[PDB]
Amino acid sequence: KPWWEDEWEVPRETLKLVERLGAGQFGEVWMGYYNGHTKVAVKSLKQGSMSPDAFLAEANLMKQLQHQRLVRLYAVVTQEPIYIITEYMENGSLVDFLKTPSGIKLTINKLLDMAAQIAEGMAFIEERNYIHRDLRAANILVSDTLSCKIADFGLARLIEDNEYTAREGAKFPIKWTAPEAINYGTFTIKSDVWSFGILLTEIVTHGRIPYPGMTNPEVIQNLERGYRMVRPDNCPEELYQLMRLCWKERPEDRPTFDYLRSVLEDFFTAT
Ligand SMILES: COc1cc(Nc2nc(N[C@@H]3CCCC[C@@H]3N)n3nc(-c4cccc(O)c4)nc3c2C(N)=O)cc(OC)c1
Repeated sequence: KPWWEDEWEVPRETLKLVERLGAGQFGEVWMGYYNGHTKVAVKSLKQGSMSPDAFLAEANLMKQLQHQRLVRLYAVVTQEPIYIITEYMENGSLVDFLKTPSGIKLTINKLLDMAAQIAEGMAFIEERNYIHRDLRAANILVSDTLSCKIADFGLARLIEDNEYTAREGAKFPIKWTAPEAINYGTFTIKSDVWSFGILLTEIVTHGRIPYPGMTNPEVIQNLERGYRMVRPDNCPEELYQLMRLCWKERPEDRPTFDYLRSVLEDFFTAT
């Protein structure tokens, strides 16, 4: 649909960039206001750093993935500089939040609460036949009411035939990414389920890097022996055995996200 008919297209005048939250190779992320009053986040594409089509493809995918537990597309500005405008999350990234004075005070109960919110969001993506491919606490955003939403759909894909295969020269964080995806470039909703397992260690350890003390190839060697991540400090055994389910050798043996959600809601109301 063309910009002059696109319901998501907004005039650049409607936007006011106030505070810069982040800067990178491909652009910036700002806190701003839309029409004066509505706090928004504005993702800024650095002219030349990457194709506008590639940049905008994320927005188009978000048009299709609307849910309360997913960070919502607000608008676009499709003339340079290109903007993707989104729902603003006041407490920022989960990995950061968990380290603040407030994050630090969270009881294990509230931790399992958030973990369930994240699983509920992924359960939506699962039913829509999408995958995320970058599921990790840095890509979970937290709201002013200590609410969690999925974000960063740059790598997300619609899955026609069960499986997305990437180029054999493509790279992924080895600690968050399922063996089959690292090894064969084959991604599935069950690959996200594996990432979810890792994300759980990040929650219970308040944002610590997974596999304490291990390099990437040590992590690969161990997994192949049949070992999984060592029990994190202060991790309920129930939660750890749930991470274990997420890390099963065969993708199809890994639980669904709806299952993971129901289980986490039980742990939550038990504590
Ligand atoms: C400084 O960290 C704060 C961030 C935020 N808020 C946000 N930060 C980010 N990116 C950050 C990059 C560097 C630090 C880590 C963050 N992730 N994204 N990024 C998005 C976003 C991601 C992918 C696609 C898209 O369209 C938007 N939305 C957001 C977003 C939001 N929707 O509010 C709020 C704060 O207040 C206390 C502190």
